[PDB]
Amino acid sequence: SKVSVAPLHLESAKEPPLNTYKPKEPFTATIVSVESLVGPKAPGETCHIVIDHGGNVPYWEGQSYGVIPPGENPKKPGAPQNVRLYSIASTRYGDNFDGRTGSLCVRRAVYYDPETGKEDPSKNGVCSNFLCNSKPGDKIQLTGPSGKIMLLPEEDPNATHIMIATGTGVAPFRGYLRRMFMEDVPNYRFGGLAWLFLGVANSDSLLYDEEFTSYLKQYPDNFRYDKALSREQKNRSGGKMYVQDKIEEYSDEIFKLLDGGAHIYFCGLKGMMPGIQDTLKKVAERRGESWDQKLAQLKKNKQWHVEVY
Ligand SMILES: Cc1cc2nc3c(=O)[nH]c(=O)nc-3n(C[C@H](O)[C@H](O)[C@H](O)COP(=O)(O)OP(=O)(O)OC[C@H]3O[C@@H](n4cnc5c(N)ncnc54)[C@H](O)[C@@H]3O)c2cc1C
Repeated sequence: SKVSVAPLHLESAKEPPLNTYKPKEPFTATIVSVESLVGPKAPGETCHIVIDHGGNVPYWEGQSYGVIPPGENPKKPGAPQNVRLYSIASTRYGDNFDGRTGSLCVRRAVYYDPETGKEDPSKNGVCSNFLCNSKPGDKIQLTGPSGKIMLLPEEDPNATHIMIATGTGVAPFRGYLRRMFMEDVPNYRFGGLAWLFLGVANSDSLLYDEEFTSYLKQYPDNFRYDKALSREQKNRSGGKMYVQDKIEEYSDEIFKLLDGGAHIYFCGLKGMMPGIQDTLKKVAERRGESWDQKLAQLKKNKQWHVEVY
């Protein structure tokens, strides 16, 4: 049974909030918790950050928060750092089910000399390390929310949603899936098919795996979940197993769902897309279809949702 969430007045707004806080006057939020999401064999750290916004910075699932890390802009003396955007990984109610917190899924950007491996603090990512280094009680300059590309289409509560993530691109889908399956939201009762595909480097790099696996047991007729591990698995051609390769294992089912009106979403680092497009083109060709024409139709019908970075 679904978890009680409050306050239900978060369902009343008819439009998503946008730019509630702007960079010149951010909202000063407070860190609740920071935890690593990954095990010792992961190539780098990805963290889950819970942020208390006090109900002052509400959002809809699929939106992003901006964070302004501390310090001066190196390219602009006397001026703050540029905003960095992070897909919100929580529902509008947040991980405490109270409408006061939101969560981020943050990959630490670390520099290594391509020959020696030697680090250099001046070359680390500023905001990602700032966030993953944070501790309860620390203050965060929050902006936004922003973005509409990844809003969840709720007009059809029995729609099909095919969610394609790599790494931190899982973030919006954690929010979608909690709203679909975990939370007691009386005005959104999902009875369609949600299908999550997740590509990461290895088993230790999985993100929220226990949560997603539990949906298989709770909603076996409404949720599917497939994973790819690039460094621990190979595709049928004997390249590294990427999220495009798991899609190909379900070629027929996927194309049938798209033809029936399914939404398909892509999120994560933009390098994921070339290989996905290559696979989809080849799958279409094997079926005797033109991927160009299919993609044009999916775009025209508003079924195709991409937020990569
Ligand atoms: C819509 C959207 C959603 C996003 N969602 C997420 C998300 O959920 N999770 C997430 O982790 N990220 C996400 N991102 C990316 C995020 O916004 C940041 O770009 C990212 O976290 C890195 O920012 P940073 O401040 O750490 O790096 P920056 O300080 O901006 O540095 C960028 C890169 O340059 C490198 N670098 C800096 N100086 C040098 C140098 N001299 N030589 C070589 N390399 C150098 C850094 O190591 C880093 O790898 C999203 C982006 C967008 C647009």
